[PDB]
Parts: sequence; C-alpha cells; structure tokens
Amino acid sequence: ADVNLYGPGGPHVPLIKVAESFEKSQSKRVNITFGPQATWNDKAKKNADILFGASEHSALAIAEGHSERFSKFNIHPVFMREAIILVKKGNPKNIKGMADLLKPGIGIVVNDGAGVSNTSGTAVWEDSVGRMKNVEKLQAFRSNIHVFAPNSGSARKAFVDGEDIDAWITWVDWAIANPTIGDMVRMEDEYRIYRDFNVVLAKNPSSEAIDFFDYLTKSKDAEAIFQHYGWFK
Amino acid sequence: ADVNLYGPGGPHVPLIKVAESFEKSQSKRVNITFGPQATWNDKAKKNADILFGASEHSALAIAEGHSERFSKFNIHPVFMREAIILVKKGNPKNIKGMADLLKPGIGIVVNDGAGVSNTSGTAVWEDSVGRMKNVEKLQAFRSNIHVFAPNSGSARKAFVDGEDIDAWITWVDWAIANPTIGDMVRMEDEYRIYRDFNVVLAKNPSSEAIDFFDYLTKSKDAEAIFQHYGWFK
Repeated sequence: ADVNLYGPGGPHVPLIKVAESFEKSQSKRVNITFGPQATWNDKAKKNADILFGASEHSALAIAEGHSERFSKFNIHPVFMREAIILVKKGNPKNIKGMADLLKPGIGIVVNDGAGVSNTSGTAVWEDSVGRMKNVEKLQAFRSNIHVFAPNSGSARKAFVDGEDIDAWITWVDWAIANPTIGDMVRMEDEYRIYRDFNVVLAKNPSSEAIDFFDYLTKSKDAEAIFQHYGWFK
Repeated sequence: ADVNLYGPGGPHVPLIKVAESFEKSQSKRVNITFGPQATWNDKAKKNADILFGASEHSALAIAEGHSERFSKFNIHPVFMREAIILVKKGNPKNIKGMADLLKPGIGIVVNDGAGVSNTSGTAVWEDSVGRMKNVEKLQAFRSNIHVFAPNSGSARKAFVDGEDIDAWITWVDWAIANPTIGDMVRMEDEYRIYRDFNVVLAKNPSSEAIDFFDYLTKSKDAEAIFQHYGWFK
C-alpha cells in the first residue's frame, strides 16, 4: 500500500469504507491495520503514515510510543460520538438509561485499560456516573460492575458469553456496526459522554499520506460514511 | 505506625488531618505515604493496609499492581469533587469557564498519564470539552494545550514557571489546599466533571486497619475535614 494507517479496532469499519471510496476515485492504495496496539506496534514503527485514535487520552498514549515520527501536539480531532449502553437483544430488563444500571441484579461490563492497555473507554463510566453528583449512586453502579475489560474483544466476549451481563458501556459506532450482538440504549442527556476519532500525520509525510489525511479529515464523503455509525462533527 | 495508607499526592492533605483526628481519640498510629506511585510502590508491597485513590481509573490501575492483597472489586467510593480551572492570581485574562479556554492566546496545562503514569486527571479535559458537542471546539481547546503533564508536580511546575500558561485543569481540592499558587474558576454546569476519592482495604485486614477504614469512610468527622477542600458525598 501507498498509505498505511494504524489504530485501535472499532473505527476501522468506516475508515476502511473511506479508504475504499478514496481508492475508487484515484490510483493510490490505502491499508488500514487495526486492533489492540500490541498487535501492530512494531509494524507501525516500520511504515506508519498516520495513527488513528478512538479517544484523546488513548491516542496520546499510543502516539507517545512513536514520538520520533508522530507528535502529540499534532493529534487532530475529526469526529465525535456518544457512549451508549449495549443491552442484550430485546432489552429483557427494560433498561432506559444509566439510572437503571443502579438497580439490584444488573451486571455491567466497562472498559478500563488498567494501566496496561491503551483503550479508548477508560474513565467513561466514572465520568458519566459522576455527573449524578451522588457517591451512593457511584457505589451502586460500581458494585454492579462484573468486568473491567482492557480492550474491545475482551469486553465483547464477556458480554456475549455472560448470562448475568446485562450491559456493556461502549460506543455508539460499535453498536451500529454490530447490530446482531445487542441493542443500544442511550445515556441520559445529563450523563452522556462524547469522545473523538482523531488522527496524527507523520513528520515529513509523503504526498500520498497528505492526500489521504486531507480526504479523511475534511471531505463530506468521509463525513457521510462516519455519520452512518453515529459519528458527527 | 499501626496502619499504613498509600496513594497519590493531593488527597493526603485532608487524609492526614483525618489520621490526626483519629490519633487524638484513640491509641493507634496511622501513616499516610503519598506521591506518584513509583515513589512508594515497593514500600506498599511490604506493609500497605489500604490504598487510596484520586479517581476510579487511576485507583484500578494502581490496585492491579497489588492484586495479591487488594481486589479491584473492593475499591470503595467515599467522596467526590469537581474539576476546576486554576488561573494565575488575579485572573488577568478574565477566564469565566471552559468556553474562555477556546480563545486565541490561551495556554493550558492538562494532566494525562500517557500510558506511563497512573494519574487521576487522565481524560478529564476531553470529557468536559466533549460535552460541548462540537469538534471545532475540541480542536480549539486542544490547540491551546501547551503541556500534557503525567502527574501533579510536573503540571504545577509548568503552571508556575510558564508565563504563557493561563490555566491548569485540575481538582478543586488542590486549589483549596494551595491558594497562594493560583485562583479557581468553576467549569460550567453543562461541562463539569466529577471524580472520586476511594479506598481499598487489604485482604485479611488487621483490626486497626478496619477501624481506620470505618472512621474514614463513614464518620461525619472525616466528612467535615474533606468537605473543607470541596469534597462531598
């Protein structure tokens, strides 16, 4: 490929469609490598043109591992989206928002990198629940957390395999890309958390990398593809 | 000491006063060790009774380093407080909230552990600014960030020493404990972020550790001391 992007699993779904749209219109090829950082970090050292991220803090931690080529000051927000509650198909417990997750008998999976994996969802649950301004509510929610998952795959597995798991706090774009796995319930306005999709272009970038970066970050075509998955500007 | 607590710098100010209050009323001695994890981690391995935290995600990452004695499922929220904007004494740029930090010429310090330090402030700024639901606002704020500091001391130093730094996104309890260093400006209701003070008691705890844990977590005396610094239940 002429342009190589690396980043976490999740945003690769619209990003690949953006790459495909770009490839239909001109001659350069664009490769999207995705998944947990550890699965591709050494390959990114060899040929990454752009690092993409699924939150600000996770992108910063990842980019710091590549500072020779990517500057933390050059991480560029492009789109954003809301966190959601993924519930089992049919919403059997009739969950209507974060307040319902405080009830007895509710089992929750959250994402937390735990200082060992750079994952986008770290601190989402505490920031949403903290806006309830009530420590007994924070205690109730936390006591219902069955799994603190370090990445997307482990959280998905805990949700799918766990009959006692009723909710996974994750991203709207994941739910839209995976509609057979669970249904989505929005967080209440007052407690909603939004994080971005970002990119950082390598120092001394190739003309091909610049072209793709411009298309992805500024095109209405790219915006429309990402909007399908709940992303917005 | 009969009871040893370890945790980040910051909450040690009220925590020590709670320890002192406890020591005035009974015979056991309580030691509070505080600062960045790396400064005390090996000592906590030898004699920690309780680990205290300054957010949920940072406490989880720290406790995971001591899983043999402390369970992530037993981290207990006790108090919470709001993030604030620390401005230079006299507020020379007349900053009134997060919206003002989007202006040209504003220099900002934020905390971000960057995957190398377990610090409480990681992801606060993105979660506050994200509630503005506008990616151009996220770009404007991010472009004004001069320093992504991995811990409290480095952020404080950047703020104090940097004539171009107008704001440090930090905690209300820090500002109240350090009133000669800067003045505090609240975030707007819509964008405010609140995180907790928590503790986890060791497995097979001593009677002395249990007693202090109960006093700290449930006493109105402890609540009043922490309330002085902006903490609430």
